Amino acid sequence: PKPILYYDERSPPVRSCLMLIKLLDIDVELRFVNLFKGEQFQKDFLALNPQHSVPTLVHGDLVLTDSHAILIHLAEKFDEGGSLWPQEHAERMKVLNLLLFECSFLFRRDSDFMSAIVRQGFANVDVAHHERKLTEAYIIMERYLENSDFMAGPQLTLADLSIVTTLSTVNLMFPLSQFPRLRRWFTAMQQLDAYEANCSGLEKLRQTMESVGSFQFP
Amino acid sequence: PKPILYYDERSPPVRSCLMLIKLLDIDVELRFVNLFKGEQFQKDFLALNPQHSVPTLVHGDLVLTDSHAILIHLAEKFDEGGSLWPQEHAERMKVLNLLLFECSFLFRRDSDFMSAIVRQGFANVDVAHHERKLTEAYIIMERYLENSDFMAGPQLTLADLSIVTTLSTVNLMFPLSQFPRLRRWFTAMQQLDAYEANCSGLEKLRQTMESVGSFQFPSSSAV
Ligand SMILES: CC1(C)CC(=O)C(SC[C@H](NC(=O)CC[C@H](N)C(=O)O)C(=O)NCC(=O)O)C(=O)C1
Ligand SMILES: CC1(C)CC(=O)C(SC[C@H](NC(=O)CC[C@H](N)C(=O)O)C(=O)NCC(=O)O)C(=O)C1
Repeated sequence: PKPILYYDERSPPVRSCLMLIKLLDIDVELRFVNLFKGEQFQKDFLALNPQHSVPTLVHGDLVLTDSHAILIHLAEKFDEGGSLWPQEHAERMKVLNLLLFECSFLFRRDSDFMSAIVRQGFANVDVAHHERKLTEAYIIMERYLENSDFMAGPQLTLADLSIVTTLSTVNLMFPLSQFPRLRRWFTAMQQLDAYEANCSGLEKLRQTMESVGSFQFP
Repeated sequence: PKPILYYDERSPPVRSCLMLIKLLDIDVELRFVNLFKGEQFQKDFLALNPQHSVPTLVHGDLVLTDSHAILIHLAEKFDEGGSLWPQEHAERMKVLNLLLFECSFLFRRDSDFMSAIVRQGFANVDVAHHERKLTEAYIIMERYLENSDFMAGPQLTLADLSIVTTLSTVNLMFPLSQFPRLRRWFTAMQQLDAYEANCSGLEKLRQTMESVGSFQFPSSSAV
């Protein structure tokens, strides 16, 4: 049966999966779960994913509850022989390493920041604190890009898809003007056909944040 | 070339790799990085890992900066065809899925709690808040173990090694009395020879945390 993606396109890790679906032309059935209404706490979704998180993928009997597992799974089933998830071990480990960096460091810090706005109101967030945490992520990715057109090497991989959606979200608040490699990479990413799938949810997140946080992004 | 593991055994994700190294009898050179003295900010280590995090593995010219990639890399190179990182696609996806649960949810929440203690002192931490966050993680893992007999399936996998080190760290603070499957599973993990690689760093974490946080964990909590 075709895969099913439970999703809220405001979420960075959802948008990474939407970009891969568009890049690989995967026929998928989308099911919207409204996180700001708490629809992730509906009893049947919680039964499916007790982490109450999106993206969640149901593909046959397989239930994946993390965008990085979904990215890898979809590339393995639908892009065998592709370069997005390279077959050579050392290259695949480098892509895996950067996907985990996205989860563990970039997304963690952006999520901490944005959740603080949601839950405290923008005016009550220590923006300087989060600016330092997130500028440090920028600095790290700028080094990752030294002598490398893309995050994990010379070609576009799953790591770029994961990182670009969160990066574009950080960039709602903090500009890339100080990071030339990272700003050129982001411009290049924005020229992908598949980047179209990031646009709609990023703007929806911008609008939802500004409403719930009682503020406007620079 | 022999793998080099930059490590602080107090760190849960370090201990998961140490468990795999002992379980597979991998010869690895250990290089200590004292997180509580800020040695992860020495210029040479930042050059190697700009996230200034342990575990960091150097194996040949491959540099891995996340425990879950290290676990997968070491299983592929030293447990080829094994069942820790299974070859069947759906089974491997389930292990990967739970490795990411440990990264995204359990460790995130345990790290947030313990970092708050380090930065604020235990008496200034909203312990009730973190108790809610972490008990929710217990509930989730109990549900996983209601469906299977290990975290990602019927056999031991990398997911159990990743999850048990953080589980044991959470359980320094919060008891497992109300969680029978998780107690049964935890007791089974404690029977593995490889669990020795978790016991020592866990105790050092307990002692350092009590010093820095000016508190004591409830001795009755730990299983
Ligand atoms: C305010 C903001 C930006 C806060 C967020 O964190 C997100 S992302 C939505 C979130 N999804 C995950 O946390 C999955 C992370 C995994 N590592 C992965 O799939 O990669 C989510 O579902 N939250 C719902 C909840 O926790 O109840 C966001 O969209 C809004
Ligand atoms: C107080 C406590 C428990 C806080 C912690 O978070 C840790 S773990 C040490 C930490 N390592 C990582 O964050 C790696 C996470 C990756 N997803 C992975 O490898 O799996 C670390 O190195 N911190 C140093 C720093 O950030 O400066 C801990 O040990 C202490």
